[PDB]
Amino acid sequence: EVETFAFQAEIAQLMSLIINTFYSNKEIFLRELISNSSDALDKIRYESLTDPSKLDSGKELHINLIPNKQDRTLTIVDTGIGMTKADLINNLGTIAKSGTKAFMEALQAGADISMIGQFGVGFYSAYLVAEKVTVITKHNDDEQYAWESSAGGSFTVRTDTGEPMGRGTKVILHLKEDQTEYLEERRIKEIVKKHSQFIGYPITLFVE
Ligand SMILES: CC(C)c1cc(-c2noc(NC(=O)C3CC3)c2-c2ccc(CN3CCOCC3)cc2)c(O)cc1O
Repeated sequence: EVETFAFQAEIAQLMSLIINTFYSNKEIFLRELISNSSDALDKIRYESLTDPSKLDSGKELHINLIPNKQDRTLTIVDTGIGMTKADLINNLGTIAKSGTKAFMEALQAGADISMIGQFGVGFYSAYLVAEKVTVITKHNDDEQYAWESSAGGSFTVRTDTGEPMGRGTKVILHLKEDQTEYLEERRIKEIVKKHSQFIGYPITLFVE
């Protein structure tokens, strides 16, 4: 059973802007996703300070970057707190309506797309490079779910029957045909070094 939902209008508008605006500095998507993973990792770590059993679903806190040139996907995996079904539906655990409004207002005033993270909606920068994004997630005591959208105003949510994750979130970027540079080891390394040097969890770049 797959449920299909409409994005709030403001979010659909932001996604369209991201997809259709000319902007060459697309590499910022990766910093935003790694930042999100870091925040989710902070949260499970904090909760584990008073309830160690929350780590029964996995003690290692890290981020993996997995390029697949055959499938044309870049996958970012973390072992953070994970999202519930409600989190996914409610704009991936974010106050995206108010964030997206302010961001589009700032862009009107002369801000640039790279500042998206300041408005709490950095996730949507994924659409700079991806034609479709799948988010697979698992929170303690809830089921594993898959969220997916190719923009166009809607997203789906379903119970995921793929490889079980202990706990955390996997973001699978199905890259646009002209954005395969983000599957190359040296390019990814460059971006991580430039934008994510002070992330406090191990980031492992898989090779093929
Ligand atoms: C799909 C995006 C949004 C995403 C979410 C999570 C995640 N898993 O559990 C979570 N649940 C959370 O509560 C974690 C934040 C602690 C999150 C999460 C949700 C929203 C944000 C965006 N923030 C939200 C607030 O404003 C700044 C950006 C970051 C991570 C993640 O680990 C990686 C990601 O790329």
